[PDB]
Amino acid sequence: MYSAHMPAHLRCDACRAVAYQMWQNLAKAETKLHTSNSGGRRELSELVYTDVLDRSCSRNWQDYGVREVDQVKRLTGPGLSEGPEPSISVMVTGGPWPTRLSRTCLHYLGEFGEDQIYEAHQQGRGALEALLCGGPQGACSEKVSAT
Repeated sequence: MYSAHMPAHLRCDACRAVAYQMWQNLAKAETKLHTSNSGGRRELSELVYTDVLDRSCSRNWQDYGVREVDQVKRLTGPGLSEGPEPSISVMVTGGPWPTRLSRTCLHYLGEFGEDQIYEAHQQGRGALEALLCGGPQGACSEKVSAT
């Protein structure tokens, strides 16, 4: 409970949480600023998408928490369920989790860059998640790379 790092089994969940909140914050800014709809997209200027992304990591992360599911700890919250869940779940929020999620969020900005993240956002929520979390070495990779 003392580490500021995200536990290893939770890195995929954390990555999906970050991708979801980056997408939400950019979409809300496109709406708030009445961004023009040209060519099927609403495109923020570079200063604005950079500011929105950089500040998204400073959000209140009290909507994410840790629960036990089939005897293993998992992180959940907005965006991490494909639909509503049939059964109640009890999760613990706060404590170390906001510091851990904000750290993960800020490090993804530096790893991929705001320009590249915004371009993936324009292709959709799924493309943003694929950029940050997918492919042979992402936190959500489904490939057992040969070693």
